Parts: sequence; structure tokens; C-alpha cells
Amino acid sequence: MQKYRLYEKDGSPVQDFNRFVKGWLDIEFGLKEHQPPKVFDTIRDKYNEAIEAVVLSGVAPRTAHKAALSTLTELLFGHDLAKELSARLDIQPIGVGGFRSAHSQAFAKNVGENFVNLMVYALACILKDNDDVLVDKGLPPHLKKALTLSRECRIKDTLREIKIPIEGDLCVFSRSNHCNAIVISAKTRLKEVFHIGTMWALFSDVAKDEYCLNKWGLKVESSESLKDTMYVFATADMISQGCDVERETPRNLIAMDASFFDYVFVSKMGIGHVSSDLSLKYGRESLFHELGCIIDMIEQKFDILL
Amino acid sequence: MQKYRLYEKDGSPVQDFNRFVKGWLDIEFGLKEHQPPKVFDTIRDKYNEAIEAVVLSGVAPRTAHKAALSTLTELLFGHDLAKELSARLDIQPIGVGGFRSAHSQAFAKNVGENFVNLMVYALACILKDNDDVLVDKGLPPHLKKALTLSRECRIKDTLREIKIPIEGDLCVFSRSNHCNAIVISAKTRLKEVFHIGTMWALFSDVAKDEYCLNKWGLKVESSESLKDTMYVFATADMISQGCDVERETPRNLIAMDASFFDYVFVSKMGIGHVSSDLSLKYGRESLFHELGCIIDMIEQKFDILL
Repeated sequence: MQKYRLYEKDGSPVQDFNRFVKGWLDIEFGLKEHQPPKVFDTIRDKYNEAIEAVVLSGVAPRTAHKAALSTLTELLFGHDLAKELSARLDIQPIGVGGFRSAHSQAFAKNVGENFVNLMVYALACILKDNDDVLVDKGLPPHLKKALTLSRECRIKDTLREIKIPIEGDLCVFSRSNHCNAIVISAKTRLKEVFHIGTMWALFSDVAKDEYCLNKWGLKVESSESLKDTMYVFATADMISQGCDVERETPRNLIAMDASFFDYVFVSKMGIGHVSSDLSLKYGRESLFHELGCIIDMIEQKFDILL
Repeated sequence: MQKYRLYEKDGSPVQDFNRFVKGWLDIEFGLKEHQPPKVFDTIRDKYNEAIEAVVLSGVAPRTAHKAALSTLTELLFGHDLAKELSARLDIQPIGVGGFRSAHSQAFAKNVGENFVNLMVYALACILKDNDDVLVDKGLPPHLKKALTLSRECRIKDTLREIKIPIEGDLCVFSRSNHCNAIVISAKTRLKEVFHIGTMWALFSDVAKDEYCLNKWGLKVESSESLKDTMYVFATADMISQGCDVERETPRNLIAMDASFFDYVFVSKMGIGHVSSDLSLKYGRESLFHELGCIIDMIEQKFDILL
């Protein structure tokens, strides 16, 4: 299998970036920076078949991807996504199928990574004709080092340099500025693990504030650069006591976790408290947005049209 | 079963506090603020039998409790604690026994709460003749409200007041000042859940800093009062890939989590990087201290002798 590289040895992203990314998830070729996706073939095709079905019904491609993103939880459950998108967009009642492979152990053991893969693919598809705004699973080299804090802690006699690598599952960033990015953390569920994200959500705030850098004795490569670095969370709310996002009002601890993120997206639609509108100008509408609103977020932030 | 109350209706702790606490764990009587301990009877007796055995060997009571605290992980595994304390203190090789009940499902389902119970009991025993410095499972009412942050977040039309209750599993506090306390978070293991503690460890810092209060739009009852509020973590390192604390050098993410706590105690002894000395005057010796050092921490902080 032929393998290419997304980034040059300096860290610069190769031209027509979103092409190599989409090809990697299409398994048209492997990549240097990434291992081939696992049991992603079926759900990737089921996604595209839904987009093809909706688009051929006069619906704009942007409208399709944005609607599919806000309904990815269905595709992850192996349900007929196109039957879902059609009902919402009120076009001709479509059937693409759904897939038994969803109920397999291999799929259930890779659903977490496939959720990340679905978002990367959906974004790569809509950004395929754009080489200014890029998308990649995980963080680009330059941003991963910029989001890495440092700390020196006393271990008896000697001193231990401690690294604080603020994580991200996927990233939408600018070619001319890798810090001008949207870092996305993704989990299929929230539960109490959401607190872990809040810690990272706080550190991303901390890394931008020279006062906070000093209070906790932290060293960052450049705090001013991270000014344009947005830090968000994306969840499928896949779920017992029920769900965490899909309810009349989210629980207090869940609400507080989402509040310290810049934005929190969910791949569900029709939830009362969840905002379907996203305007960077007028501020965060609610604690939870529909995942499709990330398109609007990308458009406004990077000043492009999809 | 007769039930008493640790706190009056105003919030003031009843006189001879540590007596009612020790009695509750002795199940001499129930309490209003606490439900009776579960499957704690066996391990509580096995603890005392070890202290009785060591003390009757000329060893001072303070020396016993401090050594037992730094070896609680053994008592939680159902091992012969007195055979362990004797070997360390180099007195007459003792046998108290150990207990089969450790390998029971009921004990395994309550080991997490019993770990908290063991620490509360051990501290209650050593503080039984002190009515100035108190110990209680969880936080006292006045401190629980003082450690509760507040935040207003926009939910579309309306505004949602969000509570941020900085948690604690047990607390050692002053009667004349409940904020002058040692808040202790306790888990039998660290793993990735330790990040959750780091979030709380950060919020405790945040709650003390009027700048940080304002940056994140947070309201606290009194930030100045929490100045004397110490926030620590206690773990049994009970453990595969091995342990997290019991190794030559703890993993990076584990180290960074411990670093944002004021102190981190472990109920193990003989670990190279773990400090057996604790001096508030000369600062935190290492990221991990022996749990027995919390006695020294209590003594120095509250200016008492045990």
C-alpha cells in the first residue's frame, strides 16, 4: 500500500491537504502520520450513500453534511441515516438501508474512533475544494507543540520537567496559521469522564492567560498565538438512567462541564435546550449546539463559504 | 438505634465531635448526618487489633497510627497488618491474622468507601483527646457552602445558575474556623480518573484567586476565607500494567495530576520517589507523600501534638 505524508519535515501541511485526508479514510492510500481506519469501511459508505441520496433530491451539499452531522448518532447505531435525513429535510422518503455490522463486537470496539472518523470525513468532504482551511484527525505538529504546556516540579533532590499536552481528537485549522484552529475533543458519551475534558478546557484558557501561566508556574511556547485557538467538545450522547444531553434540562455537573468549553456539539436533533443556531458575533446561544452548527462555526471563523 | 447529630442547626459542630464520629464508625450509635458504615466492622477491628498489638510493644500510639496509615493498602487487601507494622517498626514479629472477608463481593463493592472510613477512623482515634481539631467523613456544612462556586450560563432565552461544589471525601478542620481545613479526596486507584481530581484541584486554586474568579465569571461566598483551605488527594494505589504510584518514576500524566494538588498521599511504604518527610515550612518535598505524613501535616498546620 502506497503511503503519503500530510506534513512536510518542517511541519508544513502538504498542498491539497484535505484530499490526502479524505483518501486515507477512503483507504485509497495509507498515510505516514496515520494508521488506516478500523472497521470504518461500512459506516463510511453508509454515510456517503445518505449524502448522495439527499443531494440528488435537489438538496444542497452543505445542507446534507450539516444535517448528517446533527444526526451521526443514528449512523453509529446502524440505523437508516437517509430515512432520517429525508424525514427532517422533508424530501422524498428515502431508504439506503442501515447495517447489521453495527451490532458486531469489532464495530462496538471501534465506535469511539469511528465517531472521530465520521466527523473528520464529513468535514474533509465539505472542505475538499478548499486548501486554505484544513482538517485532520488529531492535532497538526505545530499546534500540538503550541498547546503543550510545561511545568517544573520538585522530586526530592532533583527537578522534573512535566509536560502538559492539551489534547484534541480532531482539528480544523488554517494553513497560514495553525494556531488559528478549532480543536475538537470527542467521546460517544459524557458521564463523569466529561470532567476530564473540563480539565483540558481549563488548561486551554490557562494557556492563553499570562497571569494564569505565572500563577501555576507554567511555560507555553506562545500564549499570544493561542488567542485564535478554539477548544470545543463533540458528543454523540449515545445511551439505564437515560442520556446526558438528550433530556429536558441537562444535569448540573454536565452543564458546568460544557460551560468551560468554548462550544459543545451534539450529533442529535430536536432537543429543546440544544441550539440549532450558531453566531460567533452574538455569542454562544446555549451550552449545547447541534453538531451541524460546526459548519457555520468554520465558515464564520475562517471567513469561507461551504 | 439511637442517633445523634455532629452539627447543630446553625452548622456548629457539637462538643466532643471526634467522639461522636468514632462512635459512628464503631456503630455504638448512628448519626443524623451519616448512614452507618457498610461491611466496615471486620476491617475496623482488624485495624485496632494491629494498633493494640504494636502499642503494647512499647511503641507510641502516634507512631502506630502513622505507620498504619502508610500501610492501609495491606489492610484493604485483607493481609495481616500487624505482621506488616512489626516488620517495619522492627518490634516483636506479631500476628493478628488477616481476614477472608476481604475476598468477598460485599467487601469488594464497598472497599472504596471503606478506604475513606479507615482514614476517618484512624484520624478520629488520634484526635479523640482533641476538641479543637476535628475530623469528619465529607465536608462540614460551613465549608461545603464555602467551597461551592457559582456561575451563570446563557441557555437561549433564560439564564441558568450553575453550582460548582468542590468535593471532598473527608475533612480535617478547625472548630473556630471551618475554612482552616484539610480537604481530602480519596480513590483506591488513580488511572485516568485522577484527571477529575485535578479539575477540582484547579477550582480550589481558582476559588482563592479573585482574578480567576472574575476571568471565569465565578462567585464564591468568600475567597479570602479559603486561604487556609488545603486540598489534598489520598490513594491506596491498589493494583495489568502495574501500579501508578508504586513504580520507579510515576508516569507523566500521573505526575501532572499530583502536581496541581497541594499534597498527594499514598498508603504504601518503601517507594523510592515517595517522601516520608513532610515539612510545611520548607515546602512540598515530592509529588507523593506517605499517608502517615498527614499526621505531621495536621500537627504543623493546626499547631497541635498527637
